[PDB]
Amino acid sequence: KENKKLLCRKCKALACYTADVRVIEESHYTVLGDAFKECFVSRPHPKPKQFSSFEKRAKIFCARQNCSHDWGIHVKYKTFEIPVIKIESFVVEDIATGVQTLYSKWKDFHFEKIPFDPAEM
Amino acid sequence: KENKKLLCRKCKALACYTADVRVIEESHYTVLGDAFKECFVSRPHPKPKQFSSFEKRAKIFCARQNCSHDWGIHVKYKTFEIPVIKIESFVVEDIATGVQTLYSKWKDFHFEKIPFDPAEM
RNA sequence: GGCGCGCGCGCGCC
RNA sequence: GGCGCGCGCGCGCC
Ligand SMILES: [Zn+2]
Ligand SMILES: [Zn+2]
Repeated sequence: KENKKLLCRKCKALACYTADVRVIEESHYTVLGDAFKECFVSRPHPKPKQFSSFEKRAKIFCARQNCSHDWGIHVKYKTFEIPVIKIESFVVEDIATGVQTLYSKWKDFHFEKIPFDPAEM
Repeated sequence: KENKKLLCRKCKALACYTADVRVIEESHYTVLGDAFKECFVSRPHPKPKQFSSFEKRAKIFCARQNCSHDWGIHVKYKTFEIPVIKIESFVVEDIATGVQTLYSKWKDFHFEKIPFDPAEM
């Protein structure tokens, strides 16, 4: 499907394109590349936890000046440390139309969901 | 689906039975008979209104003096002056067992919902 | 995160 | 009464 842009629900800054998105265990979403790294800052999770395949360690936020909108978490997965985002904190913008959409749950946003991959990393 | 007793949620007093209840226009619950009239007291309605075919004429409360728990309102439905109750002010007691259930909305409470019938007065 | 839920206050309509 | 919604707090498992 059409590649799309995820912008902070709050400031509207560009976070990533679904192109760089990956799915884990069909329900957890993360973003590839250092580029996405410069886009958020993480911070010690007040109530870390271990569930399924992760150790929820940090809480992440939009890395821009006066927004710091909670974008989700940062976790240890296998031997990787990675961000796991929640579609609710972003706005999906269609590239060829500008149309924007607010999703609350990932199941509702139907785009090409490529499973997370070790090889790539 | 059996006959249950309705009890004032706050003081536990007997208000009425489910066999006496009747549903007006699928959303409002009144009570037939004199017994139920010996159970509540009416008082001026703080801010009368007028929704659909009803007109708020008063607030009704549990009769037991030391209780006075709000049970709902009293309205004019067509040519009738009748009490309209909200299950949330009551405790539904199963007659055989004593088992009591707290509901906040009438839709969640499943029993034989006999419709208001003018013939019955 | 994902899933589900509880609570507090605010608003509108019939 | 009944229904729809907004904002914010918290809980559980996995
Ligand atoms: Zn932002
Ligand atoms: Zn009472």
